[PDB]
Amino acid sequence: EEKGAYLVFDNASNGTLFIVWKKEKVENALMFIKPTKEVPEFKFVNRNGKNELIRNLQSDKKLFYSGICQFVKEAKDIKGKLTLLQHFDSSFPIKVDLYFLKGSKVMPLNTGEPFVVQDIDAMSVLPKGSSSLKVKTMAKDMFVSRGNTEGASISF
Repeated sequence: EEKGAYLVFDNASNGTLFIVWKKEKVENALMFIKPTKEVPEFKFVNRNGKNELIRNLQSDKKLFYSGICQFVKEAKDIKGKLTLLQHFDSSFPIKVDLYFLKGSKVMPLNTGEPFVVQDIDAMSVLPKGSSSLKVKTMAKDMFVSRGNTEGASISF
C-alpha cells in the first residue's frame, strides 16, 4: 500500500477530496489505488504527490461520490486496481459502495480489496442502495446514466 494512491478528506472548503500519489504510507484515507504496472512519474513530480480532486462537499454529499469517480479515474488511467477503504463511513455521513462495468457484467467493489479498474467499461459510485446497478448483467450505457442519477458515474 506504500506505493499507490490514497483518497483523503480535508476540511478545506468544508469538504475536499485529495488523491495522494506517493511511495509512502498515507493514513486517514477513505480509499486507495493499487497500480500493477509502474506508476506515472509525472503524476508524482508535477502534482508533488498532492492533488485536490473535488471541493465544497458540504453543499452536497453527492459531490463526495463524484470525487470518488475522479479518484478511480486515476486508477483506470494508470491502469491499476481500486480499493475502497472502510472507516470513514463511521464518522462521515456518507456510506457507499462502488461498482464497475466490465463487458456486459457489472461488478461491485470489495471493501478494502484492490479490484480491477484498469480495463473497465464504466464505473459509478452508488450508495448502500446500490441495487440500481446490482444485477447479473448490465448495459454500459445504463451504468453511467444510472450512476449519474445516483450522483456519480464515469465511463470510457
